[PDB]
Amino acid sequence: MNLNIVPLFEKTLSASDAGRIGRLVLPKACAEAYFPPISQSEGIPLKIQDVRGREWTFQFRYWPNNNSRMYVLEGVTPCIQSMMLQAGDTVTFSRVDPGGKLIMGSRKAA
DNA sequence: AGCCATGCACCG
DNA sequence: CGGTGCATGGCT
Repeated sequence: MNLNIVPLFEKTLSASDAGRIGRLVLPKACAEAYFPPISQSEGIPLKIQDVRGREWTFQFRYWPNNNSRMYVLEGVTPCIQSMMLQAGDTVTFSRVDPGGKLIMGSRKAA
């Protein structure tokens, strides 16, 4: 089977996602559908490569939130400013199949 | 019902 | 006392 880019989901950056804290909140449904299942709040390192070949390492983890969870990527600040993104800009998460290799890209708000 | 943007306590 | 880890509240 030939390689194919398959889009997974996107996140429109909030002020919190794009600012000094360096944590991006992932939509819960998307994180649970498409990223690796994680059982422990601490999470796992997650490697995601962009079209310019840069491989970014995030920590994919969650926060307990009432009896539920919020999922986040920690360590996103180098990625966000290397791409000149701000609040309102969009990050796209995709996969290369077969393989399931995670990739990403972004676009500026209209 | 409960996501998710952001507030905020407290631990080191 | 700055950041981590979670709480709180706007919103649908």
